[PDB]
Amino acid sequence: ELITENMHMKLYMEGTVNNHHFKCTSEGEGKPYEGTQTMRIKVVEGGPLPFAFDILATSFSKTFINHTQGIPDFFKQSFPEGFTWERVTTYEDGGVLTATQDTSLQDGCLIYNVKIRGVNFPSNGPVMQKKTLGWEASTEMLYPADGGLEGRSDMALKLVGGGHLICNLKTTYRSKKPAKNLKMPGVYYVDRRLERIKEADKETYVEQHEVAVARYCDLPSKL
Repeated sequence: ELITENMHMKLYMEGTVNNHHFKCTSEGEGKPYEGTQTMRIKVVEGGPLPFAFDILATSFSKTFINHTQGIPDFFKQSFPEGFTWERVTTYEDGGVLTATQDTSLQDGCLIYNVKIRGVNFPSNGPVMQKKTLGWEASTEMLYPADGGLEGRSDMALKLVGGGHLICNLKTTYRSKKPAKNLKMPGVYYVDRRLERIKEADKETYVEQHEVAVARYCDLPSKL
């Protein structure tokens, strides 16, 4: 009941990447049970950013994942209190983007607050040279650990000229609701696409869409 068929989102983000300070705000809507969502994002301080906006894409929403097969949904269960996430994204060319997030709910609106710290992005690498072209589809594996959920994913960033730069995501999701009141899932997987829909003014405005579906392994087992 707290999480309905159609929901809105509002976000505030601040941080630094290679010592460059910035702030973003965003507004969006989606369908939490269908796993679809759109964010319209503005860089409101420190624009235009000296790095590829793509490295911020995963920091803009776990309530909008279609949890199929009765998978207990840690995120939707966490309301009204909400949940937090803390992530480290490690790029294979050295860049490290750490992000911490709070998810709350007010007036049927999801409210996100994000803090970003990015360090060691190579100055001649595609992030700092802005030679990136968005993300391939990815799979996250989630599993219970110490009363929260851990997630892990490798993602591939498309590059001008056709190659890819890969990064690995390690995430800790923690509920603000007490353990008493939560049914934990076992190991499961979330497949997703994160797509750039529009950009304006050298990525000071960005529209991004995600579709995400959770599943167990659907393959036959001999055990």
